[PDB]
Amino acid sequence: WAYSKYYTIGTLYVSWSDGDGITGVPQPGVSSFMNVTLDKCTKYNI
Amino acid sequence: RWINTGNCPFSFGKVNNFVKFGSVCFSLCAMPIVANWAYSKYYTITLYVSWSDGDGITGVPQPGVSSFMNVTLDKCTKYNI
Repeated sequence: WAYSKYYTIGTLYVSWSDGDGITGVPQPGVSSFMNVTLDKCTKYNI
Repeated sequence: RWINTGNCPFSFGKVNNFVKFGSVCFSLCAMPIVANWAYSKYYTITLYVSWSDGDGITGVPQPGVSSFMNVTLDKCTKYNI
């Protein structure tokens, strides 16, 4: 409230293993996307 | 011949020395309690808190609109200004 009071209305707990096979994706059966732009300075996740 | 700070980012008691938080709540960080036999055996018998940093609540050593100024000049003070 008003950056003046805080109330922990609950808690979410996460457990995680390191490794792969789970990744974030910006959107939800084969073949990778590869949107690549040349010449423009570009943030990448290659 | 019979309150360790543990992992908390502050020590109990000392919290009365004008430390500030954004919020804090208590339940029964790890603030273990121990009883000791002649410093020779130790048995725990635990406090927990949650906090958010910031300001709005302050620990004070002793206790509605005004403010005082306990000031002491020309001598080596421990100030908290």
